[PDB]
Amino acid sequence: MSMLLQKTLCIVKPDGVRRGLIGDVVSRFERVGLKMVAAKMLIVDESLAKKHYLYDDIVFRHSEAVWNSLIKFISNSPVFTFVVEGVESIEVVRKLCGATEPKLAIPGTIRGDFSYHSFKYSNEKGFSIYNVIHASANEADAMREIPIWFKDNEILNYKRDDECEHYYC
Amino acid sequence: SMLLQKTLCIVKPDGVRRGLIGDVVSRFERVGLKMVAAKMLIVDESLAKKHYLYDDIVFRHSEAVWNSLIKFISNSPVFTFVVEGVESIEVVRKLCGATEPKLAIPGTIRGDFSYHSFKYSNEKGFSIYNVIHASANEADAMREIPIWFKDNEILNYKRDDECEHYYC
Amino acid sequence: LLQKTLCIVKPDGVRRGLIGDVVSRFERVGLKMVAAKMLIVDESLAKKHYLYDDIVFRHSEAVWNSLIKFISNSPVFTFVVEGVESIEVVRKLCGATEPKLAIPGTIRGDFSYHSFKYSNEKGFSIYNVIHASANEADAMREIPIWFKDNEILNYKRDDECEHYYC
Amino acid sequence: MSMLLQKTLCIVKPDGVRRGLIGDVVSRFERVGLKMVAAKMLIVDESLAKKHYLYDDIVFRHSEAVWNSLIKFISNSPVFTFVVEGVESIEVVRKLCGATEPKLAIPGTIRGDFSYHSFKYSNEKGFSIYNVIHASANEADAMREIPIWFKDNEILNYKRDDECEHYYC
Amino acid sequence: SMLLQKTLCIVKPDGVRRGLIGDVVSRFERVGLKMVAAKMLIVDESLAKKHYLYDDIVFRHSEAVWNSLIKFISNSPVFTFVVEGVESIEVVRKLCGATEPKLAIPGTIRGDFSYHSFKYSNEKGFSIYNVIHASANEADAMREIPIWFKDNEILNYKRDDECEHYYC
Amino acid sequence: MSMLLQKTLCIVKPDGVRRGLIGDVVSRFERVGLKMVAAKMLIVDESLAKKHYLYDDIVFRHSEAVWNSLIKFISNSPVFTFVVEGVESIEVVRKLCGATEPKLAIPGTIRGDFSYHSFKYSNEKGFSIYNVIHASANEADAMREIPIWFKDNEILNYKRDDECEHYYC
Repeated sequence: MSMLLQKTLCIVKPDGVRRGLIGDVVSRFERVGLKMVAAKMLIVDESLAKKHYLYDDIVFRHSEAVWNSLIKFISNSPVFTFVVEGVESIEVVRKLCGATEPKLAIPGTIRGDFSYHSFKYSNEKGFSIYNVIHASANEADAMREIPIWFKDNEILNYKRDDECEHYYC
Repeated sequence: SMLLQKTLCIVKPDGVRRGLIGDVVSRFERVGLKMVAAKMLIVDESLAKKHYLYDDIVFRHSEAVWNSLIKFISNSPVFTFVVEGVESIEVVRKLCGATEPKLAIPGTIRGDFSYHSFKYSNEKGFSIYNVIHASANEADAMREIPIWFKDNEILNYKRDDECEHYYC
Repeated sequence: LLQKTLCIVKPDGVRRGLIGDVVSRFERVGLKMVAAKMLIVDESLAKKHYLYDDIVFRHSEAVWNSLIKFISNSPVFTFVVEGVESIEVVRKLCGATEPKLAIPGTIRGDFSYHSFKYSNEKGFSIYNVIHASANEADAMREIPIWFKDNEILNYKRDDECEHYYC
Repeated sequence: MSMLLQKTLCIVKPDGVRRGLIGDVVSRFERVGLKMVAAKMLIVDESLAKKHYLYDDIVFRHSEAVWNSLIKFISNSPVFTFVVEGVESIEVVRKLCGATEPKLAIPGTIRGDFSYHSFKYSNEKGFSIYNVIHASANEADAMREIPIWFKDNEILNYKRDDECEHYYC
Repeated sequence: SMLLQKTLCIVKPDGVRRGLIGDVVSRFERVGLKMVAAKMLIVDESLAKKHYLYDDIVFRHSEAVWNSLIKFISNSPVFTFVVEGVESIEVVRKLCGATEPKLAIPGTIRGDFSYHSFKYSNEKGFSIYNVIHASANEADAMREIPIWFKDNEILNYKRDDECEHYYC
Repeated sequence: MSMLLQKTLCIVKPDGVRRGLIGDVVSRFERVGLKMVAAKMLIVDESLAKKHYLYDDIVFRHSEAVWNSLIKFISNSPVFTFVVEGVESIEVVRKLCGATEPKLAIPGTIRGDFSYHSFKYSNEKGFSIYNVIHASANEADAMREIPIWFKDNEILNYKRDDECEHYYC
């Protein structure tokens, strides 16, 4: 009904997966009242990694080296990918993940509570930052990212028992 | 000490119906604040209208805002309790986080357990459902507490960690 | 099959800041809180909850006295829990009366540990965090002692359909 | 590879999903060291339900009414299905779940902590037990159940960071 | 009182390398047991051979089990600590759960944090990795404690909840 | 060995110890990925307290009254002292601990989650602030503080199983 209802793509990254953090992550979203409407576990291949992190954009905004480092992090590695639905969910999910850099991420956030290392370190070592989770940055990103990971028939429609407390009935 | 305060907290109908009473109380016990009063009740219209004063809310907000506050809590279960400690009113405000769940910082009661927005609540014609009420300030705590609790329902006892918070 | 059962966070529970922890255990399995109040128990009220004639027969005057001394003039948190066969379920979540023996996972097993041998030696009651009504009759007796009829709430938890079925 | 290494099929049932318990459930398994090797969320149609709850198995072990109840409970309702890998994982998963009947499930298990209602009440009402989770009862069930929910390419091969502590290295 | 006991605990190298020290300590603090000593160290071969005595282990089990225990803890990090309480030895055994993680009941340390079996450990030629060690009985605690701690490393102090466990 | 790897001294103060908070505190550090590399529990004698809180250092930054109240809080009382290693750990530990004053300390942090009282109240009562934990303020304090509590051979070298997610491999 309302235009404020959004879906956002979330990925528990390989660092997160290998550390056994998928549950901890999902609970955070379930706990505030956000609804999981799709989920899959997969090994990401190069091709899919290249659709998710677009060369043209990442190179425009950062560098080819940053893009290489994102691709190497995620390619041929396991991820847990899911879609979260709710009132202004893109913004709220950004709020819950915390700052991109775990060193700066505030305690209480996913990144703040589960990771700590710094961009300065990751740049020195020539790796991407390992910051547990990806979340669609904004509306245009979510509209692009979701269909890359999910077919339309993998987006589920149902009611959480607490729906009336979040959407009103 | 003049610094010792009591504040009134209410787990609102949304927190109750969601089974969050325990979760909320633990947040306060865990920092070292003391529960000195508690009761559970269905709030009647008349009690609702005393907690949320028409003249106050209207002035600071509007009639639609007051009405939706009354509609939310009236004929609905709440868990009401009083908390004591050093500058407790402020501390409690800090633990609850911002009025608007969308903005409440993770780590806060509202940030961890709710998420929706004033923008959404204004569109649908409902109050924000933000889990908990806490007295915004001292004059409010003094007015609100006697509304929910008789003087003989406020407890005096020592928490075992009292020497760590009040000193001994 | 729907039942109400009387629970009390005892003064050790209250003084250690465990009210929330205890309440959460019940809310988490799906049980509904339908009454709550906090108070200082006076001897008068303590002697009604722990009946002399009952406890003396079943244990002794010393034991009854220790019970009375434990709660008299101390803070408790009392609440009523509702659900399908809740009395037995609450018993299960509390664990054995004796913390030493209570199984991890249970309220008593997780939050306390001392033994009956120790309490007999010191002349104190067992401090085991929580009271829960032992059976149907004890609850029908206990609830009215702590709560008036109008203090017992009727409402729907949002997860009700998962427990009572709708 | 040891013959003791097993995969088992788990489902967070519609009651668990509607209650926002997915994360809580997964965490319990990640926390002991079991490894998630596949996951998906879907609305279960009747035919998939009838593949998972086989008419002949359920009517042998129980009754036709119970089969219908099992089907009515999961059909047209969301589930989160995943596969767990580890040393003797089928037994371990069953221990983690606790007794089929939540009323009897020991505190500390998934069913013990997150549900409480009984068969007596389930029978009286005409509904299946709402017991949060399904886990494969034994090796033969796990072998049958997995390909029902997952294709071979959706089962993942990776190493958890704590692997050495569970499998040895 | 002769019911008051001290017991020796060790977060084994699997628990240390997995970051479980805090998780384990909390389980003990939460029930009311008191931490009265703590040290972290790399266990040298010689100290390992004092904690797991050849004669005891070979008699009950085998030389192969003993070797495996020594290889598990030698030149590896551990967190050792001593817990005090009313019948603490028994209570600590209960909180740890069964020696074999596969059988360890959920709610226990070993039941919540580990899961593999003796069958597997025996097949692979390794010690069971079961997170924690605790003295099995009073004789063992009396033996094991002075092996890890000097008398002056055992602390005398009051927990704030003392009166709920020891009485006052 | 990147120069960004740091060691920092932490102390659960007598308030945290007497309250049974040691476990909860250590967990916050382990959970983000920081490594414990030293630990001991001891009764602090007056002499040790004066080495740790330096008269001249504390007098010029606060006052004499404050130094006295720091000495009295810690002397002849139990502490649990430990060393944390990780990338830029000094800053990270300070982020996790929160503001010196519990009243202001933000929720999600050790101090904001476990204490609450104020500098106004502590000054008024004549006592130190009771704030659960001490962490080294900077590289220099850390360098000075560690050897006061630990001898060189009490600092341990080993790998956390998640090391590659934090340090890379």
